[PDB]
Amino acid sequence: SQLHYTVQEEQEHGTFVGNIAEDLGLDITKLSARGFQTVPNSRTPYLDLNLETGVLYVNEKIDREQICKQSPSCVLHLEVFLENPLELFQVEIEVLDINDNPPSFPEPDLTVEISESATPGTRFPLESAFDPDVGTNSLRDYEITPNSYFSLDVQTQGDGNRFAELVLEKPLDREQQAVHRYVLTAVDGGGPQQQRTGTALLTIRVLDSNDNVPAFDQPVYTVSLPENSPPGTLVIQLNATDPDEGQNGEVVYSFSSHISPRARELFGLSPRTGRLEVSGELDYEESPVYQVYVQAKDLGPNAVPAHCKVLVRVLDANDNAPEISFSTVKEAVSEGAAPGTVVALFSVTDRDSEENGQVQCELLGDVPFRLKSSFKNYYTIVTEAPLDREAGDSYTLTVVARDRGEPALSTSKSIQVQVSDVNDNAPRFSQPVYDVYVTENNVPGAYIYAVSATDRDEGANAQLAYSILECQIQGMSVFTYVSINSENGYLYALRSFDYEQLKDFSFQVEARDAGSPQALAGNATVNILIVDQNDNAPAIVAPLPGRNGTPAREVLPRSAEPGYLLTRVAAVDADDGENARLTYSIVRGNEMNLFRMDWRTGELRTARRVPAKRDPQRPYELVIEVRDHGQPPLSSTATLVVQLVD
Ligand SMILES: *[C@@H]1O[C@H](CO)[C@@H](O[C@@H]2O[C@H](CO)[C@@H](O[C@@H]3O[C@H](CO)[C@@H](O)[C@H](O)[C@@H]3O)[C@H](O)[C@H]2NC(C)=O)[C@H](O)[C@H]1NC(C)=O
Ligand SMILES: *[C@@H]1O[C@H](CO)[C@@H](O[C@@H]2O[C@H](CO)[C@@H](O)[C@H](O)[C@H]2NC(C)=O)[C@H](O)[C@H]1NC(C)=O
Ligand SMILES: *[C@H]1O[C@H](CO)[C@@H](O)[C@H](O)[C@@H]1O
Ligand SMILES: *[C@H]1O[C@H](CO)[C@@H](O)[C@H](O)[C@@H]1O
Ligand SMILES: *[C@H]1O[C@H](CO)[C@@H](O)[C@H](O)[C@@H]1O
Ligand SMILES: [Ca+2]
Ligand SMILES: [Ca+2]
Ligand SMILES: [Ca+2]
Ligand SMILES: [Ca+2]
Ligand SMILES: [Ca+2]
Ligand SMILES: [Ca+2]
Ligand SMILES: [Ca+2]
Ligand SMILES: [Ca+2]
Ligand SMILES: [Ca+2]
Ligand SMILES: [Ca+2]
Ligand SMILES: [Ca+2]
Ligand SMILES: [Ca+2]
Ligand SMILES: [Ca+2]
Ligand SMILES: [Ca+2]
Ligand SMILES: [Ca+2]
Ligand SMILES: [Cl-]
Ligand code: NA
Repeated sequence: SQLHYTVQEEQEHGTFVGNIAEDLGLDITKLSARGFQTVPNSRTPYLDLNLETGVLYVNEKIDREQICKQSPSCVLHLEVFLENPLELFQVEIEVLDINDNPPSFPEPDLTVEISESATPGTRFPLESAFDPDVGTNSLRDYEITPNSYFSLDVQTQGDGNRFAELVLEKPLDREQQAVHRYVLTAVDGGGPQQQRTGTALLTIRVLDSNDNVPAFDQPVYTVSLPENSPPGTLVIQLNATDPDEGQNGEVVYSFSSHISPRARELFGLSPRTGRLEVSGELDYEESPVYQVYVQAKDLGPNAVPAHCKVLVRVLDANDNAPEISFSTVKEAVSEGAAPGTVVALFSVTDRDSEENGQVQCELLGDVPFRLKSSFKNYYTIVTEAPLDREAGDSYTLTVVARDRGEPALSTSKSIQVQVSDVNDNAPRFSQPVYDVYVTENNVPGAYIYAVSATDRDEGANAQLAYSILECQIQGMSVFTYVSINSENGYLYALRSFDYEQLKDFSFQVEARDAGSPQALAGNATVNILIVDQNDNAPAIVAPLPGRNGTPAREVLPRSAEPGYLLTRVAAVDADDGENARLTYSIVRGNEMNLFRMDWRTGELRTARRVPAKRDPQRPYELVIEVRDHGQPPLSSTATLVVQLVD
């Protein structure tokens, strides 16, 4: 027949399986005679048959998962036989499955990826666990640690196969939590029959998507910089936040097309740092404030640009020095132009602003001009005090304009004002009065003297012409004696002067200047004094001579003594001084010192008596010399007759 038994797996060595002999009705000891034996090819290492008793034992521990591997039916087929008579028997030992194996996952560490943009209700398949046992001891269910985000959907397909699924219950946000960690378990149907459990650690990667745009913490930024800030100066460090992952979170900055081209020139913006710096010259005088239209953009797909605006206020700095500009200037200023006469006009500018653009002026020199201002920054240069061309030839006026910044800026400009001349000085003569000494009987048409004169003014106003002012001299005109060279001022004699008739005269000589508005002139006086010269000869006036060129006869008494006075000779000279001094002498007529005559007087007196002489026929006859003491010395002589009457 069919012999049947049932036994569990993993039974101990020696476990009772079944008594073949008893189930077949053959007594214990008759078995040995009949050749009770196991067919050789049907022997299994798992079963050992005791030939003496007919009882089956487990010989090697049976592992159902090793012999059948998930087969629904696990039967071991053995065969036994007896001899005389021959009897063959099939023996089926059905192996039963026990829950000695838990379910297991091929990957104990599992990772599934989900976009943070996943719609709830979406399902995400999962690794199926494997339980090598069969039937009620195989895979029974999946469990996930309780959470809000995911649930488990277990589906059975018939086929006794149970595989799992994830169910997203709520929307994910990678920006809040990008990694989720849950425990995944699978349990079998073991209910010591008890349940076994398997595990897989579950990790959700949350995928990113460009669901955030770059964000400026302000829509408008305002920064103030000083003008002339050096290129490279930090304007502002812009910042557009994007918490996304990777390129979706990388931001790049640029200028929006709204920006003015000028600001594009003057500003540079590093597209990756967002640093906005100066790349030109900030000229407050060109514009005081600039608009920078910036846009940021993330490098993810479907990128949407963000915007912002930086307003740069330029601070004014003192970088423009004042400029001076004369409207009109004149160099022609008269000396007699009263104080207040205008000489020049000018205006000042400073293209700065605020206190940097205010200008104050000073005139340099401590000179006879003042600055006057009606409207500020419009000026006049005027005369302070009266001018004197004779004291000031020209002038150099330098104006200095200086602004009210720090550092202050100053400019200077010079104009030269030439002092014009007026005929306001009268000529003066080298001397108030001159002394001219002229020889008697001089040369007519001769240079006798020279006069000088000087005038302080300029050119014509000091060009001199000389004159002899008309007067009267010896009953007629003064031009009869002297003429003046109207250019040189020379005094010339025109006639030979006779000291005896005229000896001195005086004329007022004049010098006029070439004055066009009003001629000016001065005068002086010249005294012509006349040297006397011995041109008159002396002549005797006493004693009076005879009729017709006949000597004077003065009687000497021969009866007379030494020192006896005869008479005195008097002469005359029309000259003056040593030219009319008079001395007297005798050359011939005296005999051995018989007579004597005085140097100055001309007195004849006897030196000695008349020895050896008594009224001789031939009387004595002297010759007397009258002389003056000038050069040339002139003389005149006379004859005397001394007759002897006692
Ligand atoms: C540009 O913008 C970014 C983002 O706004 C600024 O990042 C700032 O960075 C500091 C320093 O890393 C952050 O402080 C951090 O705090 C955490 C505490 O959670 C700490 O773990 C870190 O060690 C660090 O101390 C700060 O939160 C963050 N600021 C903001 C508003 O998020 C960056 O500073 C900006 N740069 C410029 C030049 O503007
Ligand atoms: C020659 O020059 C003298 C010096 O300038 C003249 O003297 C002046 O004469 C005026 C005319 O009356 C007087 O008012 C002034 O007081 C005089 N000046 C001085 C300094 O005393 C003089 O008049 C001139 N001669 C002539 C003929 O005109
Ligand atoms: C398998 O084992 C786990 C404990 O590790 C249980 O939670 C489960 O019910 C089954 O007994
Ligand atoms: C898998 O393993 C975990 C521990 O990692 C158990 O807690 C669970 O019951 C299953 O046996
Ligand atoms: C008068 O005459 C005498 C001579 O008689 C001269 O010597 C003198 O020089 C003057 O002419
Ligand atoms: Ca087993
Ligand atoms: Ca088993
Ligand atoms: Ca199992
Ligand atoms: Ca998000
Ligand atoms: Ca994102
Ligand atoms: Ca982004
Ligand atoms: Ca400037
Ligand atoms: Ca300026
Ligand atoms: Ca200035
Ligand atoms: Ca003058
Ligand atoms: Ca003058
Ligand atoms: Ca003059
Ligand atoms: Ca004479
Ligand atoms: Ca004379
Ligand atoms: Ca004489
Ligand atoms: Cl004369
Ligand atoms: Na849930």
